[PDB]
Amino acid sequence: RSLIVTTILEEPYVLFKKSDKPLYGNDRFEGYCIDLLRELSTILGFTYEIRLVEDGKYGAQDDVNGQWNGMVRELIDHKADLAVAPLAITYVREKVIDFSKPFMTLGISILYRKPNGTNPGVFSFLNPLSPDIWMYVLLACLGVSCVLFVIARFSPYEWYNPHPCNPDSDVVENNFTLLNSFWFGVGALMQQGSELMPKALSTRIVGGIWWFFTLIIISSYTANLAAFLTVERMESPIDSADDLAKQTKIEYGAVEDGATMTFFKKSKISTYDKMWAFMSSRRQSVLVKSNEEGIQRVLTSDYAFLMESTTIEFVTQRNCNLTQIGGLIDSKGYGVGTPMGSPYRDKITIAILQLQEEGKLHMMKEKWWRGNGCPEEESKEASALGVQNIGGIFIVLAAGLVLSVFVAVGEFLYKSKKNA
Amino acid sequence: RSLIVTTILEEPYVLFKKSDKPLYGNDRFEGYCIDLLRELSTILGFTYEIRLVEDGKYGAQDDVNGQWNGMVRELIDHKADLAVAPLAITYVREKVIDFSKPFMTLGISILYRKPNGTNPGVFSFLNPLSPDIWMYVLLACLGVSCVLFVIARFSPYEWYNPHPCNPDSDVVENNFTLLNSFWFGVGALMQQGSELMPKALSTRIVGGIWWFFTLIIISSYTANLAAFLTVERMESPIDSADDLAKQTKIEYGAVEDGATMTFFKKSKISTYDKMWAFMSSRRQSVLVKSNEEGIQRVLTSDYAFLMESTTIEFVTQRNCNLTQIGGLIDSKGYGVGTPMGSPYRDKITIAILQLQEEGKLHMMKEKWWRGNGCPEEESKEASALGVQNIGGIFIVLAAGLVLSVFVAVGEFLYKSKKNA
Amino acid sequence: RSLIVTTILEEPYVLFKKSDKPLYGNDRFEGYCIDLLRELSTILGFTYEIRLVEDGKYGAQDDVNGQWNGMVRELIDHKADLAVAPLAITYVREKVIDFSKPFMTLGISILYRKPNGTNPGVFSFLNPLSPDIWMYVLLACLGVSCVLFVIARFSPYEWYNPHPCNPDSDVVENNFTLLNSFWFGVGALMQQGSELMPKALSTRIVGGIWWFFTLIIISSYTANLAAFLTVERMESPIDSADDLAKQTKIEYGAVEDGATMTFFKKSKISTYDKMWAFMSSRRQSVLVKSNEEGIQRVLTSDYAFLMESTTIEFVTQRNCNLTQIGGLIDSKGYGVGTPMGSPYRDKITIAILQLQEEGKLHMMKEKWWRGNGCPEEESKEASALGVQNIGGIFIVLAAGLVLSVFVAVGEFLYKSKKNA
Amino acid sequence: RSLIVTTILEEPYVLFKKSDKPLYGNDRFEGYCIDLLRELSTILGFTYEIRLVEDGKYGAQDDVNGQWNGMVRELIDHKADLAVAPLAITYVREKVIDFSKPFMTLGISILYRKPNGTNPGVFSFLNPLSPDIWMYVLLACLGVSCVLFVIARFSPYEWYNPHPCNPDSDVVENNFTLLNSFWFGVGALMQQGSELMPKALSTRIVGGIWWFFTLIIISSYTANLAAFLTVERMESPIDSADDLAKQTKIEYGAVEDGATMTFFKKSKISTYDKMWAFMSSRRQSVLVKSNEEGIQRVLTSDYAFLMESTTIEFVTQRNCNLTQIGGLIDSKGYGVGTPMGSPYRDKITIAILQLQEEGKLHMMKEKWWRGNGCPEEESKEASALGVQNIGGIFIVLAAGLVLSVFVAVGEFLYKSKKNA
Ligand SMILES: CCCCCCCC/C=C/CCCCCCCC(=O)O[C@@H](COC(=O)CCCCCCCCCCCCCCC)COP(=O)([O-])OCC[N+](C)(C)C
Ligand SMILES: CCCCCCCC/C=C/CCCCCCCC(=O)O[C@@H](COC(=O)CCCCCCCCCCCCCCC)COP(=O)([O-])OCC[N+](C)(C)C
Ligand SMILES: CCCCCCCC/C=C/CCCCCCCC(=O)O[C@@H](COC(=O)CCCCCCCCCCCCCCC)COP(=O)([O-])OCC[N+](C)(C)C
Ligand SMILES: CCCCCCCC/C=C\CCCCCCCC(=O)O[C@@H](COC(=O)CCCCCCCCCCCCCCC)COP(=O)([O-])OCC[N+](C)(C)C
Ligand SMILES: CCCCCCCC/C=C\CCCCCCCC(=O)O[C@@H](COC(=O)CCCCCCCCCCCCCCC)COP(=O)([O-])OCC[N+](C)(C)C
Ligand SMILES: O=C1N=c2cc([N+](=O)[O-])c([N+](=O)[O-])cc2=NC1=O
Ligand SMILES: O=C1N=c2cc([N+](=O)[O-])c([N+](=O)[O-])cc2=NC1=O
Ligand SMILES: O=S1(=O)NCN(C2CC2)c2ccc(F)cc21
Ligand SMILES: O=S1(=O)NCN(C2CC2)c2ccc(F)cc21
Ligand SMILES: O=S1(=O)NCN(C2CC2)c2ccc(F)cc21
Ligand SMILES: O=S1(=O)NCN(C2CC2)c2ccc(F)cc21
Ligand SMILES: [Cl-]
Ligand code: NA
Ligand code: NA
Ligand code: NA
Ligand code: NA
Ligand code: NA
Ligand code: NA
Ligand code: NA
Repeated sequence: RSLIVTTILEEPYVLFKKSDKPLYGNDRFEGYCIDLLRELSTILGFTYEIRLVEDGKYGAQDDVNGQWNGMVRELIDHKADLAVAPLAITYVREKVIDFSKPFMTLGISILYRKPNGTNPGVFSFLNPLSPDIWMYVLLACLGVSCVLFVIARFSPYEWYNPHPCNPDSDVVENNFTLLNSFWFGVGALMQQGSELMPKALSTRIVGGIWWFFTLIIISSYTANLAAFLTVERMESPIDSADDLAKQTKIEYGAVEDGATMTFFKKSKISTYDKMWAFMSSRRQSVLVKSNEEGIQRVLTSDYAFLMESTTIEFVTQRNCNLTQIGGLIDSKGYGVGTPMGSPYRDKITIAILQLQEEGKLHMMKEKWWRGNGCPEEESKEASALGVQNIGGIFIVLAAGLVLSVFVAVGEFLYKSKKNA
Repeated sequence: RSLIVTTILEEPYVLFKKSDKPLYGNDRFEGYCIDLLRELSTILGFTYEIRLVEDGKYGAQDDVNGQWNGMVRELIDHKADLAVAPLAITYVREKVIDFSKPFMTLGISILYRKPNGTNPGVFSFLNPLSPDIWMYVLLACLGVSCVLFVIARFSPYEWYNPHPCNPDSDVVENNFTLLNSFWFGVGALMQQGSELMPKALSTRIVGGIWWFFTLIIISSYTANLAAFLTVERMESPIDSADDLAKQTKIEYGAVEDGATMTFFKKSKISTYDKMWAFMSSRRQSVLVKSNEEGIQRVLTSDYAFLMESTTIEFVTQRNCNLTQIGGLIDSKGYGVGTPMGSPYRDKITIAILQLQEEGKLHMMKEKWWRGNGCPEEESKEASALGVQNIGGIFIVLAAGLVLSVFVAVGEFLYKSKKNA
Repeated sequence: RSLIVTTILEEPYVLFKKSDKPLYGNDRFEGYCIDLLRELSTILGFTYEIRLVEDGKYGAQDDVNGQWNGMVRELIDHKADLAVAPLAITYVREKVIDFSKPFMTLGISILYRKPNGTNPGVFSFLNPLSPDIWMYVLLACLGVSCVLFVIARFSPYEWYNPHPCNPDSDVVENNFTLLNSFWFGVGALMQQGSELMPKALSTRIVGGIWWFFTLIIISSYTANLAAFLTVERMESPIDSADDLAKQTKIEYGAVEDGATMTFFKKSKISTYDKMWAFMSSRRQSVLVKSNEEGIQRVLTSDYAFLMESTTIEFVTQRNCNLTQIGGLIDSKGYGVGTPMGSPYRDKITIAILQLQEEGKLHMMKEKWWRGNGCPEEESKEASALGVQNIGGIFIVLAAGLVLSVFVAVGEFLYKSKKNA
Repeated sequence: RSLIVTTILEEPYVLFKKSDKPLYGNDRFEGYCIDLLRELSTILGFTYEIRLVEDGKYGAQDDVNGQWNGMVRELIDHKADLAVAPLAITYVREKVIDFSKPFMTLGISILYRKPNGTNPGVFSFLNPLSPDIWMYVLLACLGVSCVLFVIARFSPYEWYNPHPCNPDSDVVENNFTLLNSFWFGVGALMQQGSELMPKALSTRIVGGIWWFFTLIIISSYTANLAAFLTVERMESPIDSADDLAKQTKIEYGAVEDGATMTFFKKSKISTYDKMWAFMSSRRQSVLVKSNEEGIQRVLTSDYAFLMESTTIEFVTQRNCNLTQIGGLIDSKGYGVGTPMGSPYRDKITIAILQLQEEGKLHMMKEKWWRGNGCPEEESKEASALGVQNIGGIFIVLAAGLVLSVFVAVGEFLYKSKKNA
């Protein structure tokens, strides 16, 4: 006779086909556990009739009397022959029904939003000093160079002889004009000295204190840039639950009374009870009621959702903003459910192991869990200083070579007006 | 018998549950002393049946009537059978009731605000070299340039032809005068070369060694400042009670008529009687009325709040800018009270010693005192240095320009005196 | 009945105790499978009574006689009652014996030597700026000095009196030639000033902007190198199997006639058949005879050793220069064997699922696979930089001096051609 | 009658007095528990006779029949009245004897050798580059400057006119002698350019490649010095057992079957079972048999001994090379032992609490646990670069100013021989 396969609606598992023809005859279904059910029926002979569970439930000790609702009800009443579905092999179900041997391995892992292209700025060289320090240095270049001008006109020792070769006199000039006083201050600031040095002691205390001011500015730029660039290099993203146990800034998640939330209750691993101390205290904010609303709260907030790995690897392949941070915490499996007795327990256990040696259970997971190929990495590595973080010293370079053409035209016109 | 348990309302010892439907009846509230009273009752038979004390006190002997208040009046009149609460084992209570053997150990310790590092000074650029090094560099410039003035006069090759711009002969002049030798030493130190370069070989060895000296000093300033900025290490001004006995800048704090104030009043230790000489003099300048009023004055005023040490370990893990400085000053203990003739003294004394070696007094304390955790050991991208960090190079700049005006006037008078 | 348990000698599964007096009798040895066989026996009645297999094999079907070897011959002849050992659930064994439901989960993964950072290259000084930046600076020197040659000829104030050493007039000469403008740009870039300083205002804006450009580039080189040297971050050349399918420089490894070599022989995946195209061609060039011989060739030769994933997690925590690259390739499992007609299949299937949810399969694995820990995340005081780190500045120095001889000969010929 | 005080030999507890007079009459004893026994007898009236335990044992379940050897034998047989001794209040003893209430609080803490004055060298500035790099730079200053000399004599474009003021000829000189070629190479190396720049393209490629070599040397000195100085600042010493659980380099200790070794057996704190995994595996090396041999193994090896806090605070005050790293792990206490019944249980419990309010139990611990005042700190803080780590640039400074006097004498003599 044709077997009765009691299954449930899940994705990429048993689904509905997108079509319109109303008379189906168990051809309305599609998914991983329908492609698995064809290949079990192929090598074991049987015909089958896919009849969904009416309760829409997997299986649960009802704990007032224990009527075992769901797909384990259809098996324990012998109303069903198979339960080809994601029917997880757990302890309380193995006593009342006979599973097959696993066709799927999962655990508990963490969803998180994928870290993206950090933009520290095109003008991000300007960060190691405060925005008033860059102003107070520029107001000290305009301040010292005016004090250089006043002192070098007033001190009698700067008024040297511009032609000492001929030992005569009557021509006495400073090299410190107003234009050459800013060029000392700009020149001494940029660590590359100008063509003109102070000659009097009163101007050698201006120049000698503008040189010490300049050392502390350039050294505290280089040492605070070293402090910025080595902290963001020392900063590594979270890649574990041992990481999540420490940062209370990144928020945890689970499902209301699921297999994940049950695991963190009965836990003596001592990382995960601290992860349960987060949940019992901060409940009704960190404890969402479904798998789909847990994805949305990662996608809105800074939320780290604790899902099973078979539906983390499904959502991550369909949403390149999402990632899986770490490894398997638990270790569970999916098995074809059978009632107790059931000569098809061993026949499917042989049949699953035959499809694993041939490699079909990997080709059926790649057929349903790939979806789209992601935009690859966009070179997500870093730490070499490039155009995206030091590339705004090229705008300032280009804006200084355009302004100098505006003055070179302006000097050519003022010289031409001088000829008239 | 349910054995009525008198109990006061304290945190994190006896806290209301406050989650749902407000009707339980002796399941209304939770905490450390209620988890303790469970595993006493689990080993020793009975049920909880807490009967929270009407008068909100622990117990004290008013001398006007010689009567007891709080809980230890409810013990002696046998209208309570236990006192499972933070009831401290004091001498005057031990003569009246009998205590069990302690379930917590504590003393007197000090709250102080956690060190911050937002005011490092205004000469905090001067830190990466010790003040012995900043003086030895200043004595090296005076040392080298006095060697340069001696060598360059004595060396025959520093005396040259001071006009090759017209080939005439019989002219012998040196460039290294006294002012021109200190300007080489200052100029070579500030990484910006002066207009004077040595010529013979001997001043090129004084010149070349002073250049290698200078690279090692500037690179050690830049690389120790780059260590000071990425690794922030804050230091508190006090780390004990004798260090806090000396600081009159930091004012103290304790509850008026508490177990802490009675310790310093009755003390004979030279530190703890000097510490009473402060807070008896000031007296409502440094004496708050409760524990919560004193915690706020650590947060608002400066402060030094002398309180019990289990209440500090509670508050230090909720607030992350409150820290415990020093160790325990007194040594006291919380014991479960019981009436004078009571079998439950010894039976709980055995029971408290049973949960300890099994480890349950520690695991309850890990449950009810731990909190957020304060995980701020990962530094932010250090700081944009402002006028709070470099800061005092704008002070020494203006101090060097005011000094330059006073030399320019002095060179203006020394020339007009030469005209006379 | 003691129920004779056949068992093979493996690590860290079945290890001799070796501490004292050599006479116990089925208490001689310890491990993971013996801790497992305890808590199976603790729940299910019986005592251990291990009866270690004489023929040191697991079981294989020689086709010449169709007989079984190892343990799974000792199961089918009912001369053993359990097989508590790493007996892998294979298809041909499942048709012959019945397995329990898995107590470990594993697959195929890759050993590779942990990345080292002792050969960063010889041009590893060039890393703190990206190769786009090293080209844009070279195009900036060509860009600025071609602007300097245009502006300084056009600016009327760069043309001056080129001998104030004798006051004679009617002489108009510029210092910014073509060779003298690239020497300003190279000189100002290398932080060491050339003998040419601009004079007008327009070349002082080209000069002053190129000085501020240069401070930001040299300070960003020094501060990103100071991040690269204190935070060592090593990268492996391979992190998967398809990245290792491409690298012909890295040769593979697997046991001859193992469960891993049979996977790649029978595969149809485009990567895992390309990976078989390598190691079937080479064949005793990349095929070791055991697991221990293959681990040594990762340590001595380069290597890529494809083996099981629980043996990697054992070896990766003993050696701290062996690492696991990539994830699991196959998916298999270790199941407790039992004979074909056996009640102990289902009773241990319930029992393995009982220790899992209580957490005992994880806590046994934490006991027997963990080791030293490899705690080398704290860096040593970084490195004295040698000819392995800076290194290639002695190459570009000698390449710049050999190029200088070829220009000096070319200037010697261009002068002797001018004599003709 | 006179009570019988059964005590044991311990330090600073019950000892022998250093004298010679043989007829004592319980005046041969001295220590903390003898000064405590005087003050208990003072306020409770009784006279006492100190009679040591003959077994020399504290107390132990003999576990073949349980004869309770030691000081608990003298109490349970009523052969003793008091047990004024460090008789620790533990669970199994409280059932068979009656302790008093504690006169002493301890726990479990860690001995370690105190970190001392680190000598990184007086010449410790020389560390950021390898000792062959400092040689290869000094051989490249002697190598380039000889290539400068050969090219500047051979290139026809360096032979300029040393007096271009007069437009005549016949005097043509280089400024690149052999002496001025080393002064370029030394001058360009020290980031402070000399008075002489190259004039030909063949010498501007030598100078232009010696300037790029120099930038990478000074930047990789400053960035590797920043890497040295920020790693030893990021390196903090161990101050916990959470620290000791990670470093497998620092070796643990305990006593053979003591109260400390028993605590790490029965431990679920999950830091300390890893600390027991160190002990069971590495036994007979990390597990010494007495408290005195554990002190010696800290004092010889890098060993971290787990002792009680009352004898860590005794040894640390007598040996300034030893320290206590962390806090109390366990929490125990010392009580006066009494048999069951015993009207002196409550009388001493009142008497101990009276001596605690007056503060005598702190004055009796300071009398016996101080010993010597330690040499204070010798300023054990750090991280400001001082004379002990950069002070060898002052020897090289002083050795260059002495060598230059030797050349200044040598130039004065060669000039004097030139006059002849
Ligand atoms: C890259 C640079 C390295 C190499 C170059 C080194 C250059 C050599 C010169 C170095 C001079 C440095 C002064 C040494 C003072 C040491 C004492 C001290 O630490 O504290 C005192 C500093 O009080 C002051 O006066 C600081 C003044 C700084 C500049 C003074 C000379 C100006 C430079 C002249 C230019 C020509 C000099 C050349 C020769 C004449 C007291 O201040 P404080 O407030 O108590 O600070 C601590 C408290 N706080 C932080 C919490 C606020
Ligand atoms: C403080 C300094 C910053 C500011 C100053 C910057 C100065 C501006 C000049 C910058 C020139 C730098 C060249 C950059 C090349 C980029 C490509 C690359 O990264 O790899 C290539 C480098 O191969 C080479 O050839 C490197 C040669 C370096 C010096 C070349 C010019 C000489 C200096 C001219 C002096 C006058 C110049 C002035 C204008 C003429 C290939 O090598 P690789 O082996 O594949 O390396 C990776 C592999 N490995 C590490 C694992 C081994
Ligand atoms: C930013 C700077 C880079 C660029 C500048 C490069 C500078 C030039 C190259 C310099 C090479 C230096 C050689 C040292 C090699 C190490 C050997 C050694 O340690 O022996 C001795 C050190 O010996 C010295 O102290 C040497 C002092 C430096 C020489 C100064 C010359 C300046 C001019 C040069 C002009 C060029 C000459 C051309 C002339 C025409 C002993 O020291 P120690 O045993 O280690 O001390 C014990 C403590 N410790 C072990 C704990 C650490
Ligand atoms: C004549 C020139 C020789 C001088 C040499 C100098 C060498 C060493 C000199 C000083 C070092 C010794 C300092 C010891 C500590 C004293 C504390 C102190 O004064 O700090 C005070 C200021 O700090 C200063 O003002 C420092 C003086 C700077 C002017 C010197 C310029 C000389 C430049 C030489 C050029 C070379 C010329 C070359 C020659 C050819 C701090 O005061 P405050 O209370 O914290 O203020 C807070 C203000 N607030 C409220 C706004 C926040
Ligand atoms: C694979 C790499 C190629 C090399 C081949 C490998 C092997 C070599 C094989 C053969 C040797 C080839 C060398 C050329 C011929 C030798 C003689 C000579 O130079 O001729 C003449 C032209 O002089 C010049 O070429 C330079 C002067 C003009 C400037 C040109 C742009 C400068 C950029 C270049 C550097 C960019 C770096 C900086 C960029 C920021 C010499 O005349 P001059 O006296 O020098 O100039 C006259 C001005 N003066 C009269 C006022 C004084
Ligand atoms: O056996 C089960 N299988 C499940 C399978 C899935 N699944 O996603 O395939 C889910 N779930 O949707 O979270 C819950 C399950 N609960 C179960 O009890
Ligand atoms: O009750 C005890 N008291 C002890 C006191 C001490 N003590 O040092 O005073 C020691 N000990 O010497 O390690 C061991 C002890 N063991 C005990 O069981
Ligand atoms: O629930 S099971 O059928 N038996 C228990 N386990 C594990 C021991 C890890 C596993 C591990 C992976 C599976 F696919 C199934 C199971
Ligand atoms: O009030 S007690 O029961 N007896 C006196 N003492 C101390 C001697 C320190 C201590 C010390 C710690 C406690 F927990 C209890 C007490
Ligand atoms: O050999 S099995 O018992 N059945 C087949 N499989 C897999 C489907 C992957 C797995 C996967 C993990 C196991 F632990 C066991 C098995
Ligand atoms: O062995 S006891 O008499 N009772 C148990 N405890 C502690 C709860 C920490 C303590 C703590 C400190 C003591 F001094 C005595 C004891
Ligand atoms: Cl008691
Ligand atoms: Na079953
Ligand atoms: Na310069
Ligand atoms: Na750094
Ligand atoms: Na009493
Ligand atoms: Na079978
Ligand atoms: Na730096
Ligand atoms: Na007792």
